[PDB]
Amino acid sequence: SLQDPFLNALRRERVPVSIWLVNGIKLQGQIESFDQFVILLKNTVSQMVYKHAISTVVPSRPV
Amino acid sequence: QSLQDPFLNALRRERVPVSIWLVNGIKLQGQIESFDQFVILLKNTVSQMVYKHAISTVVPSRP
Amino acid sequence: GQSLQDPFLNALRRERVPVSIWLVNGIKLQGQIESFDQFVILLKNTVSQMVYKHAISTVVPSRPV
Amino acid sequence: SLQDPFLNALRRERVPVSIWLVNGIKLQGQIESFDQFVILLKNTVSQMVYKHAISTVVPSRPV
Amino acid sequence: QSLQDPFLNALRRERVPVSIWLVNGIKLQGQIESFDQFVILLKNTVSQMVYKHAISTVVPSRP
Amino acid sequence: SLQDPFLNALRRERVPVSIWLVNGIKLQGQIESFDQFVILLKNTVSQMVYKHAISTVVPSRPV
Repeated sequence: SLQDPFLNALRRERVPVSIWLVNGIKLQGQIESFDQFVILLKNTVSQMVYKHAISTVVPSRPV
Repeated sequence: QSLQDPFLNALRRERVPVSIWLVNGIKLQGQIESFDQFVILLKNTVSQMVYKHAISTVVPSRP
Repeated sequence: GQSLQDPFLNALRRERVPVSIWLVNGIKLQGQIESFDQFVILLKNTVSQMVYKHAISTVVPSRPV
Repeated sequence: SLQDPFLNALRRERVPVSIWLVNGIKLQGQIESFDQFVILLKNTVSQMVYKHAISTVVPSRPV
Repeated sequence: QSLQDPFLNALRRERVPVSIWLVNGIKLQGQIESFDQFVILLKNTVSQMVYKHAISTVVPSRP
Repeated sequence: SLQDPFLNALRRERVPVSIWLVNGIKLQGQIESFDQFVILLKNTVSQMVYKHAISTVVPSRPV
């Protein structure tokens, strides 16, 4: 798995990401947590995003 | 299972109202009655069955 | 895993409750649940049509069961 | 499996069906053949349809 | 297995031009070079990898 | 099976790719790495792309 170190680094370092969804909508926030199926995106509000609904995870700055 | 399950369980036991957004953009509302590997039973006017595969985000109305 | 789908659909079926089945594309199907398996739901209306679970967003009863 | 007898009888009896796609498009034709993942829709032209792209299979007449 | 494989193989061996419609409505064109459980390699000006999960229909330019 | 040699060939040769998403948005960059579920695409930043959201991976130069 490359997924787990990619997300885990962005979570340890508290990097602001943009999570684009498969319908077009972008979301922005810090990655509070994740597991095999979902990512907890902690923003103004902490929301759970299903990976199946995600197209790409983009760090706002080069880490 | 180690983020998704306790997130959805905390919501279910505390009976917190949630916004469940589908991938097609619609926003369902209500309280989580129960959930398994595939579906979430969401209760409001009736108990409706929502397939996880059709959900983008789950948004708790309080932390 | 199965625990919940089968009892939920069976309750509607046995009680012949009219359901709205919403598709992920926003189209809404209507009718009675005639049967189901792991992947499909047969929805009886003017005809018995086969609906793929993968294309279903929500199953919504018409009356509070 | 309920799927196999449903499709098999529409094929044996050569019933014209109106398959539906998860994007909106409807296809019409007879079911020439199928397996676990695809259905062969025989029309003016034969085309293989992936089930994952199908929402519903609707017979044009009550069989 | 038994419909999808020999269909995509007869297309590959006979080098028949096909139309691969995606679920988003785009029509890719070209010849099947190879395929496994998940992807189809479609050759035209280059060889592009098309994920089956994103395909609605495969339409051969001849029977 | 075919994915790996395809992506590895693009990666090793550092061939720029267009990755089309199922929503029709096109991403661009180099392939850094990939696992069973994701492709790390390096452009201005290293972004993680979910395979489930990809329709087609397209090279810019014929291999």
